[PDB]
Amino acid sequence: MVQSSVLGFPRIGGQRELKKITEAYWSGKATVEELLAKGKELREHNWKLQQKAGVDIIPSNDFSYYDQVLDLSLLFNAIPERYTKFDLAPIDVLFAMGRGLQVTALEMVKWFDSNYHYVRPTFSHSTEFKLNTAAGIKPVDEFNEAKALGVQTRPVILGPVSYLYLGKADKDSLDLEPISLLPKILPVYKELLQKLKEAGAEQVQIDEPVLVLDLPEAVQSKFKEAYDALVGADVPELILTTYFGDVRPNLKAIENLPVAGFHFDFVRVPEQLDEVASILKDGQTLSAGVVDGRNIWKTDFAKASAVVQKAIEKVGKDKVVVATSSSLLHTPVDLESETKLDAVIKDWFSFATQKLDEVVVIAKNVSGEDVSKQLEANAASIKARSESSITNDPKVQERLTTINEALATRKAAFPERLTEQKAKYNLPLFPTTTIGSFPQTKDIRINRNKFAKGQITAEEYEAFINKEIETVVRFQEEIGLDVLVHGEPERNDMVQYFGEQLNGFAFTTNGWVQSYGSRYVRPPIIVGDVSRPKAMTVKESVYAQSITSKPMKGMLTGPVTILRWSFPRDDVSGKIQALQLGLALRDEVNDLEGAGITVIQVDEPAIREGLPLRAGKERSDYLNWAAQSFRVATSGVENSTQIHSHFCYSDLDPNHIKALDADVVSIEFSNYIQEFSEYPNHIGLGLFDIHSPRIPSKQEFVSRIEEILKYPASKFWVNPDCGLKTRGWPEVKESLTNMVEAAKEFRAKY
Ligand SMILES: CN1c2c(nc(N)[nH]c2=O)NC[C@@H]1CNc1ccc(C(=O)N[C@@H](CCC(=O)O)C(=O)O)cc1
Ligand code: MET
Ligand SMILES: [Zn+2]
Repeated sequence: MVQSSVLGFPRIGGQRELKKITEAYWSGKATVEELLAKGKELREHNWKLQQKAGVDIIPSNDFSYYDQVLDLSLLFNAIPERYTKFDLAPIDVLFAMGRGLQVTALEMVKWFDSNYHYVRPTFSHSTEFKLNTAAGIKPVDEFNEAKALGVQTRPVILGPVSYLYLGKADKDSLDLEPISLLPKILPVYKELLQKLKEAGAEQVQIDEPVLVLDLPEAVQSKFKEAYDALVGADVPELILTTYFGDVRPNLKAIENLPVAGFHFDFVRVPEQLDEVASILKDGQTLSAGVVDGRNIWKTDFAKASAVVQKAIEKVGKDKVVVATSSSLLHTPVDLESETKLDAVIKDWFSFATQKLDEVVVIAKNVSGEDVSKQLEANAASIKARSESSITNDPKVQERLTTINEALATRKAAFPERLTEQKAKYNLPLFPTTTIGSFPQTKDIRINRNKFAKGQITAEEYEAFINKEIETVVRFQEEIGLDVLVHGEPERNDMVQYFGEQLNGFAFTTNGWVQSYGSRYVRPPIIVGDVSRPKAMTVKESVYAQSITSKPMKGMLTGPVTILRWSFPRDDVSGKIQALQLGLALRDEVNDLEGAGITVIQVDEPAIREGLPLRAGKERSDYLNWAAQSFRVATSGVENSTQIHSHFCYSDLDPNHIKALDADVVSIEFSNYIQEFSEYPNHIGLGLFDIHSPRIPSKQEFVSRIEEILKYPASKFWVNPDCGLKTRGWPEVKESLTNMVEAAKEFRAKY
């Protein structure tokens, strides 16, 4: 009979219990031991959930108070000195490294192309790798905890190659190649596996996801070295686990490994099956990832089963395992918590708890068990979705056909646009602006709330918001910034604010996923053809513009970001989703401009995140369609309308930037500048860091603009890295005057 397997379970709790206890711990409200007690409770409950569902292979060590990579960093001693001389207990060294100390946290990084973030493994020349008993041995201890409940588990750890390859050298050891520490770390993994074996762990899931990445040959040889060194009689069997993409270009690196088996992701790349199956040795098992670990759609049991059967056919039923494609970390906990969803819609979904039942049902179906009831219920749910008008919008379909060159091209090229814009706005050289969001007051939320419970009227809350915009615009004026923003006080998440106002979307009350730390998101879901029925942002920008003579930036989140930070449709391409969004946002841009908001900025903070993980056709089509969707949203406007675009990734492919043809591009950027020397359009290389205090001076700033001018001055805007939502009013006062005053100097040197 075919076994079922789960690669990881989200640990936040059905009621966000993990957030509340960890936050209460950090803020003094809860003891360390009450923190450990909620932990056990969460693990117990999640193990029990999986046992009761009937999952055969059940993970342990997937739990974490913060980040699983960090947990491994704590466990192997990759713990820089600075964190060590504050007498912090190791759990508190944990929290120091992740979320800093009144010392900066270690770097947060995007975990592949998910919207989960991990803590960078950081390594020095001095780093000595060892297990530490007295800190407890997390994977061993949690494996023992589950065994005592009568639940045998499979520890999950990130393998050595991936762990090293994703870490970076610390400041003090700049010249180090992390890959090179491989001899130094294998012994420690060995010893950990020895101790997991002693405890009674028979199998271990060893994550090597960097196999789905373009790897240098020199890095590929390291799998044979690493795994030759780990496998043995004194250790558990190893299931080398990959997810999120296609391992075929690295197939040679793993075709003669002494591991007991492999896992691959056949949701994201079903087509790799045949090749990866072909290299299985006698005895090695194949874990077939066929229940999506990253999206929330009810699995098609017939198609998933046919994927598993294709593997059975190549390899034999006793050597295949039905699996989630990745850890379920990236999905919400429990659909049954959703109180507001239409039952028709809810019938399309499965969250992490429902996905447990899916891998069990799928395993049974391919085992030969009659599960024809479930298959029929499932087939009925799938058939209903693919017919619903909630997904069939004939107007949007027709509008898609109208997409062409003209529709993604401005009426004139930038040099001609600049003339009409200099006349219309007559901005001074070194124009000063900001990215959109400012610090926010307590009256805000209470006012939002009162209007939500019906306490104040729409024509009470609308005035509370305009006063807050008025406060924000008045401040900028006296400060003397040239192009202004409204502060975004009417706004929640920069995506949900748009999703709620767009057809084709649904929202959850409890669909929470961990983004980083104790900090969670509740992404919108795209269920169908998207359109914009009416004005989303116009009223607030029209009000801010009516109160001042200065040009007011309207403010949009771009189509790629709305797509990437939502759960997408899996029955249509990302691309098609992005272009529907481009067209809906086009209507918004047009209404904005129509209302006299003729400066408009578009934020695409998720452009890099959606980048296909391998270079190739998929990567360059993405850049073409990512750019194309942006241009479809912004190209209907007059030559005197000024289009801005903001980015948070500093290493953003210059050519993608040029491909947008924004009048102005603002980019986080505290050489490369030269790529734009002969590109006409204007650019504000973000001159300073939005994520900390320390208000820089005239010459802090000043040195910058000369150092950047070492790029022509006719094209330079002065602005920070991002919005200031994450800061306070005092530190914002000076920064911005110091910023402006700095600009005024150059400006008044011509
Ligand atoms: C700008 N970022 C961002 C994103 N993804 C989304 N969807 N939204 C974002 O703002 N990815 C990159 C980064 C992630 N950072 C964050 C930062 C804060 C919160 C946050 O404010 N979380 C709150 C609840 C949010 C709410 O109530 O709407 C929390 O306390 O968990 C989420 C993600
Ligand atoms: C995260 S991108 C910038 C978004 C928005 N304009 C802000 O200033 O907050
Ligand atoms: Zn930004």
